[PDB]
Amino acid sequence: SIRYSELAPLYDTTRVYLVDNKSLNYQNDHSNFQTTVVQNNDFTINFDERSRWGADLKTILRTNMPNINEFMSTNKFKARLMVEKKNKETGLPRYEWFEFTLPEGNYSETMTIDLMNNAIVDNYLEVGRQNGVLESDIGVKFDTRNFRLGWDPVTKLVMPGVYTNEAFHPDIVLLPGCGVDFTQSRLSNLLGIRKRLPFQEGFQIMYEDLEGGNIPALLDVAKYEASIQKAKLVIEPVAKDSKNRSYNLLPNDQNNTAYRSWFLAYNYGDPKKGVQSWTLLTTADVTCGSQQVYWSLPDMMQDPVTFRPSTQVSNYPVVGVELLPVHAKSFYNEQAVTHVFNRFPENQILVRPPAPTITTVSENVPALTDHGTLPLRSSISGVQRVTITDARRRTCPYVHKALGIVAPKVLSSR
Amino acid sequence: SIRYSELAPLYDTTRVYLVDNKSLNYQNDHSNFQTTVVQNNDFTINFDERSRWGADLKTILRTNMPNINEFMSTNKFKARLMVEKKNKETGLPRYEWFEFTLPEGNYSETMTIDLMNNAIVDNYLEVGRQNGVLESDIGVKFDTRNFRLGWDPVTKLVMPGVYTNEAFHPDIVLLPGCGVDFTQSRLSNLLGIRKRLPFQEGFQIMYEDLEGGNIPALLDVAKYEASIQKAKLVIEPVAKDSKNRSYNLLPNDQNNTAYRSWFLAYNYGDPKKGVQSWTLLTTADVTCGSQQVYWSLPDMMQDPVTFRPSTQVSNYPVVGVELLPVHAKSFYNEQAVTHVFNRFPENQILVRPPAPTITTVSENVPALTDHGTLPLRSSISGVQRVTITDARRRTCPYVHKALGIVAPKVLSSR
Amino acid sequence: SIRYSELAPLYDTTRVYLVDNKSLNYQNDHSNFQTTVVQNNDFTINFDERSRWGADLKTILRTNMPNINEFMSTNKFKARLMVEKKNKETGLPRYEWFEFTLPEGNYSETMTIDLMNNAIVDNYLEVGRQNGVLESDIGVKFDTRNFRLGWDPVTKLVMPGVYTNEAFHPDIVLLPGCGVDFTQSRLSNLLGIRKRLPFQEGFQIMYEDLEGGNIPALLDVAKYEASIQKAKLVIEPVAKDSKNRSYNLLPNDQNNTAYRSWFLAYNYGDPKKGVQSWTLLTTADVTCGSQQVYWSLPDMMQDPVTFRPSTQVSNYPVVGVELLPVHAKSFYNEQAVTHVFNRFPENQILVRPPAPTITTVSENVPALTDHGTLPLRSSISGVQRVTITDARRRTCPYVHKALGIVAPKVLSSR
Amino acid sequence: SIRYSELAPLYDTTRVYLVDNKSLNYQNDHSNFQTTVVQNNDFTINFDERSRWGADLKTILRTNMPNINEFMSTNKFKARLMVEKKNKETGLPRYEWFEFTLPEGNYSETMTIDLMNNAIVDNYLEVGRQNGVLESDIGVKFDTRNFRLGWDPVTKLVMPGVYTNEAFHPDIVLLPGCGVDFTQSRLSNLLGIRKRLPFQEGFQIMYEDLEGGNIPALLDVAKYEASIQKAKLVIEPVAKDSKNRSYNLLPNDQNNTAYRSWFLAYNYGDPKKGVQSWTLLTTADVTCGSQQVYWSLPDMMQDPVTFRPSTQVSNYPVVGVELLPVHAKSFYNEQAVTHVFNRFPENQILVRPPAPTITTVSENVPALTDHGTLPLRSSISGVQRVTITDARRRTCPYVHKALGIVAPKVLSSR
Repeated sequence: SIRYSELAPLYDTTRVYLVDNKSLNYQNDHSNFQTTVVQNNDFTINFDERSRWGADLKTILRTNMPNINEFMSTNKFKARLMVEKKNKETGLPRYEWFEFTLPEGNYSETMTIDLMNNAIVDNYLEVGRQNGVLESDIGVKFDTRNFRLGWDPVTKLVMPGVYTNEAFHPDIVLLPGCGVDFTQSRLSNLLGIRKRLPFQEGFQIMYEDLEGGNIPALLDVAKYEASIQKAKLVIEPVAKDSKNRSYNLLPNDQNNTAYRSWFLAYNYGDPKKGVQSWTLLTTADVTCGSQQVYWSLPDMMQDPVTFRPSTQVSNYPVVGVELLPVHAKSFYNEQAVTHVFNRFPENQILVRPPAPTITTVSENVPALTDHGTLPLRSSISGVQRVTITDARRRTCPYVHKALGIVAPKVLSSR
Repeated sequence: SIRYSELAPLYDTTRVYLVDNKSLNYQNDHSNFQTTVVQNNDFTINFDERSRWGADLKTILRTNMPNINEFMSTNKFKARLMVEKKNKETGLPRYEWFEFTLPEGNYSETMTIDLMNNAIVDNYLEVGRQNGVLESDIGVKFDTRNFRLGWDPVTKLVMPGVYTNEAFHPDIVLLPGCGVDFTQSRLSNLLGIRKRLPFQEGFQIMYEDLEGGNIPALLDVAKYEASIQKAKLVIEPVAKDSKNRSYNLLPNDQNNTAYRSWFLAYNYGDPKKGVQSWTLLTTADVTCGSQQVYWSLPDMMQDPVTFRPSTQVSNYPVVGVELLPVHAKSFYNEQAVTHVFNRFPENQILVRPPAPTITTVSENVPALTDHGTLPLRSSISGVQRVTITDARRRTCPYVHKALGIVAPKVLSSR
Repeated sequence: SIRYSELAPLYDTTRVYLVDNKSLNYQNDHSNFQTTVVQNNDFTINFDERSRWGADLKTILRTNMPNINEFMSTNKFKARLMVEKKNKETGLPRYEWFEFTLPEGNYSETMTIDLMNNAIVDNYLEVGRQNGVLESDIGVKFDTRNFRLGWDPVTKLVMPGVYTNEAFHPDIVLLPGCGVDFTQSRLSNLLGIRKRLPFQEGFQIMYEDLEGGNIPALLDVAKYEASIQKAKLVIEPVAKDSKNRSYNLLPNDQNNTAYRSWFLAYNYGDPKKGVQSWTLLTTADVTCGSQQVYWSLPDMMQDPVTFRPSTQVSNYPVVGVELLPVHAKSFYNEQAVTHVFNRFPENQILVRPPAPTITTVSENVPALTDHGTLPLRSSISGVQRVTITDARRRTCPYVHKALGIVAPKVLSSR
Repeated sequence: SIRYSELAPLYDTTRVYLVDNKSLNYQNDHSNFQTTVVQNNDFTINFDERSRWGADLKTILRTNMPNINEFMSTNKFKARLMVEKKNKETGLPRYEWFEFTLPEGNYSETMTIDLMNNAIVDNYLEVGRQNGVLESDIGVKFDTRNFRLGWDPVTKLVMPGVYTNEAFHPDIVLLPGCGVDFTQSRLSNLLGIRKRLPFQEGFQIMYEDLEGGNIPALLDVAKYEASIQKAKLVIEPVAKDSKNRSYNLLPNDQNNTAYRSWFLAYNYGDPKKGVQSWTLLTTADVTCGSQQVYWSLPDMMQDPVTFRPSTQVSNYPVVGVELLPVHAKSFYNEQAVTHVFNRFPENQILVRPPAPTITTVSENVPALTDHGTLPLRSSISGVQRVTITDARRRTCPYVHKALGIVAPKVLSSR
């Protein structure tokens, strides 16, 4: 016999609506959307004892969050880079870890990468180009091709003049003494390079693992298709393409070059030896992979089997664990059919990484989820406080609206 | 009366969250995502006896897996090919089974095939072109046309100069003494050529079944539409197209040729005789068909009706069997409206197989599935171990995040 | 108290997984995917009596089937056609029913039709063009326009020189003494011409019902827009368009022609008189309409209210009736923005029927369906046999994988 | 204890399948798909008394219906129009309500409208152009622009020479003494002009409400951008555009014109005065809005709380009320990136209304719905009769296949 004191007991199963939009006077500041809402939406619901009152907990979780958000570390990625070329002491270049940041905004796939190899170009124009770096030693440069296709193993070059533009998977492209870090960050699932043994902190794809990859050097089709004029062969690889930038082709064998990619080194490399055995190749998951969204009602809902009845932004008794309602769509890219991302328009390695045929992008579907019956505090107060917390128990500042219908009902006696 | 010892019994139905993200200190290495997670997320849940405690088991299965992955054999396909042309002993070409591998990466349809007939071109440039193969005898070459359309049965040729570019279904195109194998592999459902009596190991579409197919030879429209000049007919089929490569037109009847396709031989052939009666023609299913994902909680959940309470990466008591959450989308291809895949740009048979109008591609939908009530170990330990295993009982190394809410509740007494 | 004999009774609700992938040794041949799978997946489950054991039956039905498949009659359609022109006896053309077949393959909309009026062109080039048919009397020719738009009822012609290319609904286009049959077939729902009183076998849209339709004859805009030169009107309809083919314009009124379409005759015709009153106009449903997929477990599941406990590929006790998991998608066609289908490029009636703006195509969604509780044989054997049968009780040879979790539980006593 | 008489009682919950495809011998004619199907699919199910047998009623409702169908009045719309110009008696034009009809066929958005202002062009060429109407007085003409944008309120014209082509919402465009009617019809939701107080029969948007709207007259940019030649202003509006048709610009103020649209008059007009206060502006809903589909089993299912146990095509005891399974999709139109709809290619008002960026179109999803438990006749006969009726209790002649699994089970005793 649920009661409300002096409003006629409406016994047996009822409902109560932890609404949100309304009473927006005493929960300003203390807000975001870990709100403290009210019931009795007129202008202490003592449940009937002698019955362990349970409650169904439907909800609505219309979230709102870009795929690149400095809340959950996603717009940062520590990347090494050649800072100084031929310093005075020790005639040898110098490397210093830089920590990059790219703008926020719910970005599609082929733009996030196309933004990555623009960030690690600014910290080349900023602190680097003024010293000695000669624009061919940019270092790390995210790309998304498979450089070794037209590679006939009679000459070991790449015959069709230029690398192929059909983008397969994204991948890193390094240089002697570089590399990236993705721990203390998470712009890896977006790249889709997540690591076997995915725990064990540390993820540093630096050019001591990638070797064995080594993208091949392009063949000078301005000689191959020009020497046959003299015949009707000079399979000389290219180093100085227009706007002369040496591809850093290693000198002991000029049929190869540096820029030892991460792909190829996970394909044309060596299993249980090369970059295999701790690097997978999952899909270009843009929606940050995923995160839980630990729902929480410190009152009304009793507690899970073993939670600390505490008071803090964290340590709330979690009740219900949806997903972060972000469904990654996928649209058939059309651009496949002068700029600022494609800075170098001749360097066949540094050119803009062509867009993958299936451009993915995050979304926001209002997950009208559900949670099974679960016990009630048997004495709901006139004021409750919903709260939406991620993994690391911070209150999610991107939820746009939550509800939380609650249908009480009996479960047992006494 | 569920208890936790000295934390006040919260009797009747509760919930317990086999989370994953967190305690990432004693399950490194022993990880992937057949993790060993913990409850009591503060910083031995003895269930109440006298009641066979059951439990609902919702879950979340945000997977992450490309459609071409050497985990489940999918990037390999044993294919025969003409290795040596006119060897010294026995003046007759030689055939030797090769075993191919194509790069990983969540590939769309018209690129996987467009990659197949690039792999079996490398092992022509590698070990083959140096000996005697004259580029017209590539052997197997995956395609996706229906060569016999403009085939007016008064001359039995193919009138409109060239084969038609409207891609219907993918299909194989062979040569006297070739063929493919797809057992010990699975790049067949992707081709959509799965075999009647789909068990019974062995699937070898070699050119002793395809005959009766035999794509027709193109008519020399440079004579038909040139002899009428002399008239206002010479229906002479073509053998030497620009960059002279003989279509291997069989000599006893020059109105036909070799390259006996697999299509046509499942259409313009013979029922209960030709390639019919053990080859279907299912849709170009790219998502590897499908696989189960045997969920498993060796503790908490008792066991199925008859499982071995064992200890091993395999033999776990399976509980719940979702699908591999890979929903194959389908986008209206646009390319229908110099390269490296289209190596030969004149050979009307070897040209790049035009893309099907509906390009399909795999995806990854987070399957928030469900499983009915099922008994509990009646004494959950403080540490559980979720685990996600495929068919062949290996732990799936591509799952990206799993959860597994568990709502206990009574089922009976004693 | 469910038992398994000498493996400790795991009393109360359990589960049992009629898996499929595995034991692939004694169900080869006897396969397709009406398999005979096993439980006890270690390497006679006597349920507890005194309780009418019921069972939930979830399942997974990852099918795999093109929209044009000679299994369910869909790639055939008996079509009449003018075989002989002016035979010796009785100076009058002769008509003989032909039975056509088009290739298989999961075909989109505007290609199936574009294949239809290619089949009934081969059996014009094959047996027909050699006799007397003069290419303007092809007979039936599937199309998808609405020929009577620019038809100003002051002259009753079609002013804008040519018929309009905006494709509305598909429709048939006949000729004096032709017609089609679609019984003993089903390529009608794909055309979307299904018949009122859809039972009552027989569906023959022959040119004795279509009359009253009669597409209008085009106006010679090479005279209308040329006589005003002589003025600044000769509304003479056209008969001989380039490559002279008479539109078969009937001689008593030259402001009309033959080719009496099926559309127009279901629009600009006569209700309760013309083709109305037994022909609808449903959507261009490509997914063969739909079919049931009678699930069946001859053991485990008792039987429906009144089934014959028989033994045969048919007569299985059906349990659960999903749909054929084929969801017809719909993509905005792009081609709207020399060939072989568009054989005649001048004949304004015989030209390639322009593609509808919304191209539909079949798909294959893995229908993770459900079925309510239903009784159990109370003595499951160690070996069961799932089986998937269509309407006409044949075992579907296109299912690619089935599962069938079964969660037993009590329903009553005794 | 459910029985079947002499086939062994299969007591407790069973199932029974009101299938459809099969017994197609005694339900021809009496068909459509309000069929009369049979159970006992071998070749009087007395349920057990002493228990008010209830039954779950799942179903399948694979419908099939175009968005323009003369079944539910949707292809008609009474529209007034200027029939006679300057008749003999009373030198003043004459108006007479016409009743239009457009062809059927599941039509997309920007074609239905593009068909509307083609119907009300035929009944201008038919009965109208022969008398006196001078093609500039077509009257009603459906459009989808917002004519007043480049309307700088210093001259009150429309500066950018021509109206803007970015289509916003569809809208009507009238003329002194015209208007439309949409009662006794329903091609309004498709236009998206549904009326506040949506009951109260009558919906006549005639040019006595639209005034205050009055689209503005275009500025002669052949003078404005030509008088500055004489200067380096003559803001003279245009009346005679090429192929001279006066825009019916009202003479007292030549900075305006007639063709008083419906948009603008619901925007740049007057709230609680103009077309506001009884006209909304809902989305361009193409799927006829929606309709119920009153399921009905005159036997098996008892009756609702208060239905007439009658016998008629109507008055069936309704059981279950799904939706008409028509899900309106939405595709990004591409045409935004000589004809017959765009008859007048110069008249800036009469030109083809540019297509909205989001082209919507109906579909047909097989709604595998559900209905809660509901009582059974406790004596099912061997022959039942499913039936699918719309609002006005006619049997829907567009359903393509229905099923209707029925799972009986107890609800109470006696």
